[PDB]
Amino acid sequence: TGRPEWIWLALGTALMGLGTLYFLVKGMGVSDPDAKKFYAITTLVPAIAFTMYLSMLLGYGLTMVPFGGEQNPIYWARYADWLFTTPLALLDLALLVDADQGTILALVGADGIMIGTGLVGALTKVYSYRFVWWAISTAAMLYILYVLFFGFTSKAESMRPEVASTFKVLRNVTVVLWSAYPVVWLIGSEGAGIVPLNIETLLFMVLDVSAKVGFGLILLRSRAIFG
Amino acid sequence: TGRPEWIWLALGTALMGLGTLYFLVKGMGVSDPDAKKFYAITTLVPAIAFTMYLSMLLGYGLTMVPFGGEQNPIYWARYADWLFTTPLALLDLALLVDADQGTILALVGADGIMIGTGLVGALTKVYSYRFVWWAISTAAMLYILYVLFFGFTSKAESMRPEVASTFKVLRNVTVVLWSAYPVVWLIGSEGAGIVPLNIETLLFMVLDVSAKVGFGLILLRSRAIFG
Amino acid sequence: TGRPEWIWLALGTALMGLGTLYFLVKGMGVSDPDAKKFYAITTLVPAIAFTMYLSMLLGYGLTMVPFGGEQNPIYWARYADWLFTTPLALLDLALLVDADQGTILALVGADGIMIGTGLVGALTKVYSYRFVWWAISTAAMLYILYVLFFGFTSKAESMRPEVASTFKVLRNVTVVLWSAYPVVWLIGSEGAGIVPLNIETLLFMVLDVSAKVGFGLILLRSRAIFG
Ligand SMILES: CC(C)CCC[C@@H](C)CCC[C@@H](C)CCC[C@@H](C)CCOC[C@@H](CO[C@H]1O[C@H](CO)[C@@H](O)[C@H](O)[C@H]1O[C@H]1O[C@H](CO[C@@H]2O[C@H](CO)[C@H](O)[C@H](OS(=O)(=O)O)[C@H]2O)[C@@H](O)[C@H](O)[C@@H]1O)OCC[C@H](C)CCC[C@H](C)CCC[C@H](C)CCCC(C)C
Ligand SMILES: CC(C)CCC[C@@H](C)CCC[C@@H](C)CCC[C@@H](C)CCOC[C@@H](CO[C@H]1O[C@H](CO)[C@@H](O)[C@H](O)[C@H]1O[C@H]1O[C@H](CO[C@@H]2O[C@H](CO)[C@H](O)[C@H](OS(=O)(=O)O)[C@H]2O)[C@@H](O)[C@H](O)[C@@H]1O)OCC[C@H](C)CCC[C@H](C)CCC[C@H](C)CCCC(C)C
Ligand SMILES: CC(C)CCC[C@@H](C)CCC[C@@H](C)CCC[C@@H](C)CCOC[C@@H](CO[C@H]1O[C@H](CO)[C@@H](O)[C@H](O)[C@H]1O[C@H]1O[C@H](CO[C@@H]2O[C@H](CO)[C@H](O)[C@H](OS(=O)(=O)O)[C@H]2O)[C@@H](O)[C@H](O)[C@@H]1O)OCC[C@H](C)CCC[C@H](C)CCC[C@H](C)CCCC(C)C
Ligand SMILES: *C\C=C(C)/C=C/C=C(C)/C=C/C1=C(C)CCCC1(C)C
Ligand SMILES: *C\C=C(C)/C=C/C=C(C)/C=C/C1=C(C)CCCC1(C)C
Ligand SMILES: *C\C=C(C)/C=C/C=C(C)/C=C/C1=C(C)CCCC1(C)C
Ligand SMILES: CCCCCCCCS[C@@H]1O[C@H](CO)[C@@H](O)[C@H](O)[C@H]1O
Ligand SMILES: CCCCCCCCS[C@@H]1O[C@H](CO)[C@@H](O)[C@H](O)[C@H]1O
Ligand SMILES: CCCCCCCCS[C@@H]1O[C@H](CO)[C@@H](O)[C@H](O)[C@H]1O
Repeated sequence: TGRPEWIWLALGTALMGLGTLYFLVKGMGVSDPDAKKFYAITTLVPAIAFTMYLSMLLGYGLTMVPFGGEQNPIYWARYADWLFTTPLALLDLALLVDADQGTILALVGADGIMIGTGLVGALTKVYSYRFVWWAISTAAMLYILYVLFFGFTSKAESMRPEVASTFKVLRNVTVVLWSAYPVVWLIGSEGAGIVPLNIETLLFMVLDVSAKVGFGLILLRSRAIFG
Repeated sequence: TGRPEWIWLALGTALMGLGTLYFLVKGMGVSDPDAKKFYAITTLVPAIAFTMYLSMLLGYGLTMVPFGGEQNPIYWARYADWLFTTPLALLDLALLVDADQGTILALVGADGIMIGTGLVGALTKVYSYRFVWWAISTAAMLYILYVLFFGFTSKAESMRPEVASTFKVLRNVTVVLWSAYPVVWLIGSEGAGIVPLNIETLLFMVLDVSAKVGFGLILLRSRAIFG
Repeated sequence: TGRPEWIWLALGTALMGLGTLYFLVKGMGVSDPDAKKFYAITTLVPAIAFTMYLSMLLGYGLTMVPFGGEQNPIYWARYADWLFTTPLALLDLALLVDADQGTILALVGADGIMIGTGLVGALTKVYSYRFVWWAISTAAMLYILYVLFFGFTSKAESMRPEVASTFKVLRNVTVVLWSAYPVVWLIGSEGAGIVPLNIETLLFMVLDVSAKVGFGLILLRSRAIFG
């Protein structure tokens, strides 16, 4: 406890945790080699989100950064979580659409830069600089979203209707959800202090649980994952 | 020198080093594309263990963590070593058994969580919390071992007898050896101080050399690695 | 500004940045699945070099290390950059030559050790030790270069002449360029202070831009990347 946002963290820890248990149980005895990958990728996302949120609740994933003439509390664990989970979500989309290795590598590369560059931004002591990294990170994201919206859709159009429509849903959700992140970051205590850490944490929480549990639900409950 | 455990560290450095030289020399001119992978994975394990142990001997891989109302010496390099070496050992087992990519990804994912979560546990300042991470890490391990014992055996049963029996041996050794780690950690200066750092280091040393040099010996000296 | 080497850093940031824009634009609408990988790998190298150089210019990728009875400025970001970019360059060479997965894994493994071990060397407080890690790192490099010069050439000899000769060029450039790194490091402020940080930074700059932009140019402007 202590920190006023501890509650959104513990709630997030709980949801990632149960979300994992459920996906695990649901994938129990699934032999389809293709479904397995989908289950392994999707189940690993919340499992990681769980460990990271718990680190924020317990205090480990929290550090202090001086900028703006003050010591600001920065949750680095969010980045460590995203670093490993965004690529997996990208893999799910790639497997569903049967993307070229070349484009998978670019997206993954684009993603690592986005999170890494975003983490650098969060830990920068010169207020003004935080926004530069936020722009480099956001540009990287637009590149990923641009390719997922156009390139992948075109790819999904060659799969059977169940796959095509499930991808469309997953596609619309990732574009909307992902674009919300740089916004919250910009208005939260890491960029402009237009919003308090308390709210900043609640937003990322809902944004995080939707992207990892919801996304998993949408995909795993469709037949789209079966060869 | 200095630290009373320097000797187990230097001895470990020596053994990882010679273990690498030997595996390297032994793999010299091997054309079998399958044997090569086995040699590349197995030879890389001690090569990494070498660099990490040397970092502990020289002092770099040693840090201090306050918990229990004291500054405890923590060898983080052990974790950095394990982070990269456990996945490789898992790859060896997977290649021997011809595991599904989906299960390879889950194990690797399970493994990163195990070591990462274990490293977080080692660096936590709130004594009580160290044990929580130890449980999350140990649960992750049981998942890996459960899948390697049942899932893989079943897989090996479809390979020729040389492969089947070599896997059985490797399987029995990893289960026994791996389960020893969380125990040493629990009774060592990182959990309950039932045992001194001096002994704690000697145990991990023997546990480490057996798992990386011994395991490599067992596998590399069998015909099991040949297509 | 401030640091006397800021200029070589900003110039490097600019060149990596433009080098990326150009490779991106050049790869615009390329359908050849093989060419795409080549473009994705090659374009990602400078994109990462860009983010890292910018971190050095802005000051983030700069830290201070005490050794020799003084606080020496150490640019860790160089290592973080190399950690991700050398493996990619290795992948390009591997794809051009169609290397065995086993050898790809060994080189990548050899490379991570080289950079990691080199980073450890840069951050070591005991002057004398810095040179030990420099030797372990350099040995790792010789292993990579030895395999790229002999093993790969032999491999390229089985491809069509355009591929064979482009590889020869790329091969000669990586051997010469890569061997220059441990030298600059040895004579620069990180090893023997025979050369000032100012020059040390200018050399790595030219060495870096040549290896990432030049290399990319040579490869991407040849037909060698087409199946
Ligand atoms: C697997 C996955 C896909 C990839 C994951 C990336 C991961 C593996 C690696 C990163 C690389 C690593 C090997 C390099 C680490 C070296 C290590 C020694 C340095 C670590 O520090 C870097 C951290 C920053 O730490 C900072 O935050 C903490 C917590 O808040 C602080 O405690 C710490 O001090 C901070 O350090 C920064 O500030 C220091 C400031 O010190 C002093 O501070 C005072 C005021 O307090 C004054 O300002 C002083 O100034 S003065 O008075 O002296 O003048 C000032 O000195 C600095 O000294 C430090 O240097 C530092 O700025 O951040 C890590 C950031 C990220 C992870 C790195 C960049 C990653 C890049 C974007 C990745 C692209 C990867 C992509 C995935 C490619 C995939 C390719 C495939 C193969 C295809
Ligand atoms: C490639 C491989 C498979 C993956 C490898 C993972 C690797 C790449 C990445 C980790 C991610 C990275 C990008 C984020 C780094 C950000 C960086 C700025 C922070 C680094 O710190 C994190 C370290 C902890 O450092 C701590 O230990 C050192 C050494 O002992 C200390 O010097 C340092 O200070 C410590 O920092 C902790 O404590 C700080 C405390 O500061 C103050 O301390 C005082 C007392 O001393 C008081 O307690 C103060 O309190 S108060 O008074 O102010 O109130 C207190 O503030 C904190 O401030 C710090 O925040 C911190 O708690 O640990 C890193 C841990 C691990 C590596 C991260 C979690 C990883 C997760 C389990 C990985 C799953 C990966 C799996 C492999 C997925 C694979 C997916 C595939 C694609 C399929
Ligand atoms: C994805 C890619 C391919 C792989 C990338 C590797 C990356 C993911 C992971 C590294 C692993 C990580 C999980 C472990 C991190 C734990 C963390 C808590 C520790 C981090 O510290 C390690 C840093 C060093 O930080 C140091 O530099 C900064 C900046 O300058 C300092 O601020 C910091 O303090 C430094 O810490 C060192 O010094 C400390 C000293 O403290 C005190 O200092 C005073 C003087 O100032 C006195 O000397 C004190 O002495 S005394 O008085 O008390 O007696 C002294 O205590 C120490 O306490 C610290 O312990 C430390 O020495 O470095 C990270 C180095 C590298 C990245 C790790 C080794 C990596 C290895 C070679 C990798 C092989 C990988 C290969 C790629 C395999 C691929 C396999 C495939 C699956 C096939
Ligand atoms: C954990 C699940 C998901 C879907 C995480 C997504 C995170 C992002 C898209 C983060 C993007 C960032 C940008 C674009 C710039 C500001 C820094 C961020 C890392 C928050
Ligand atoms: C380097 C070679 C091997 C086989 C290393 C294995 C390490 C483990 C199985 C470590 C497990 C841990 C657990 C289960 C919980 C406590 C923290 C540890 C990381 C020690
Ligand atoms: C970013 C582009 C390239 C080609 C980087 C190459 C870097 C090296 C070959 C670095 C080698 C090192 C050695 C051999 C020993 C000293 C420490 C270094 C990391 C500089
Ligand atoms: C704390 C560790 C959490 C690890 C989570 C791993 C995600 C595992 S998904 C699981 O993977 C199996 C392969 O092993 C498939 O056969 C199953 O169908 C699938 O559901
Ligand atoms: C310090 C750097 C240590 C690097 C260790 C790399 C392990 C290399 S194993 C070696 O890989 C070759 C492919 O290159 C195979 O052809 C050989 O049969 C096999 O034995
Ligand atoms: C800041 C983020 C920078 C990201 C850089 C990614 C490198 C992308 S190369 C690009 O990849 C496409 C697949 O997506 C191929 O179809 C194109 O032919 C090729 O040119």
